[PDB]
Amino acid sequence: MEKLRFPKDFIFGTATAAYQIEGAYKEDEKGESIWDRFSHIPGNVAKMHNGDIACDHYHRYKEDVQLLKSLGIKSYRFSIAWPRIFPKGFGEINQKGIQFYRDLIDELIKNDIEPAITIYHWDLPQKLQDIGGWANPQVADYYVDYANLLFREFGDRVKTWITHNEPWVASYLGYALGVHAPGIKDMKMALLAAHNILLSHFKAVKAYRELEQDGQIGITLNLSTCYSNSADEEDIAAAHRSDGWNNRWFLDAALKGTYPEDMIKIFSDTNIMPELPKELFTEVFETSDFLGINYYTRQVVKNNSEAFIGAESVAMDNPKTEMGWEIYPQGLYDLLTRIHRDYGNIDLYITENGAAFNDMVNRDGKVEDENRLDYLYTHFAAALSAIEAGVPLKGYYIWSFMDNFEWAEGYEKRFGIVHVNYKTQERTIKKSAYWYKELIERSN
Repeated sequence: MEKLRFPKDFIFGTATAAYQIEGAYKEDEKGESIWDRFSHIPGNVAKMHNGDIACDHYHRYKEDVQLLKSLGIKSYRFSIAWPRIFPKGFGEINQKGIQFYRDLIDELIKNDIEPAITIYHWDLPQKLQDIGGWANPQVADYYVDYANLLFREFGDRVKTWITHNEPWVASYLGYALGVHAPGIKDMKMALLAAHNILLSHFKAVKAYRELEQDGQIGITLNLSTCYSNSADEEDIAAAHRSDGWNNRWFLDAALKGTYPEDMIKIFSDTNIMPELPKELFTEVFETSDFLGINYYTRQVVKNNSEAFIGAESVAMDNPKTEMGWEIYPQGLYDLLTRIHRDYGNIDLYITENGAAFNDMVNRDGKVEDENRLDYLYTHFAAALSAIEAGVPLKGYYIWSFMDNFEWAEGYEKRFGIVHVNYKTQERTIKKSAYWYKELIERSN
């Protein structure tokens, strides 16, 4: 296969989240988060794994920054842990927490790396969950105050802001399926949580615009192209319903300021739609500067009148990752072109794309992750083709910089381009990272 080359202004990065890599879960007066709570209760996370220590990045950040530099990576997406800054969610600011992020940001900049900051990446202070979490609109108000502080402290030096990571996952897995923190199992509440999360996004965007900083702000959505299992009208409609939940609910909300009417009807007819304020987003909608896309796989769907939204995913006979997710680079091309087709010319960033594989250090000290390299080659190829088709794709962040705590899956699923030995904390750059360094260099 021919070597891939992107335009010189394309942004190449890698991404992480605070809970997944930082550790130091109780240091410097950091408050308890919902993930600290969830992972400390048995039955929630595989093998009782937790983020207490994770990759110890809170301590090792200087060397981890040098790892990025050594790969020629010039953009780095990370999250700021709300409870390091406001241990109780609001009120008294924790200076040690702000100082950690100031030092990290200064370290990145000194080393020619542009920070992209995710403001909320699932680590709600537990004190806020004690008052309802995202079901309570008061928590959205506290979020904006927290965002305002970050803009004030860092906005002079940070030019890309992501308000929320994967609000669909946060609401659906956290409040409907009970598989992520806070572990609630109530779809009606999840839809309310999703509403308040979107409200907090638009309000943070509104606040950001007043500052006239040199930067851009947007949301990151997990998105998964849906295909019908057959050509029967039945199955095609089922795929469009799954698309409605997976993709359109948040796409329409974030990009048009409305929820898709077909899905409202479905949720209403099954009595899972919450009573939401009458105005919805009619008075608060704010256009983002970009849309962040987290893409990993597709869904193939058949009709099942007894299933949630009458849709059932079909397990496909194709190569798949250690998550069980089908490797389907065509889905990424299809998604990028679809977003440009349906929502017009808004700048796009792939804020996450990557794969979990069973990686390990070999007899020569190397981590030869050919499966990930090949995965990345095909997905970057699809992204490049979308660019050729005119999609305004401006950058691409690999998930993840290093192997980390994969939420309810624990440490068992390795997404890094850098291997982490959890017993010794040794980092070992994987083959895929070296391939990435060459891609970035070639494109520069």
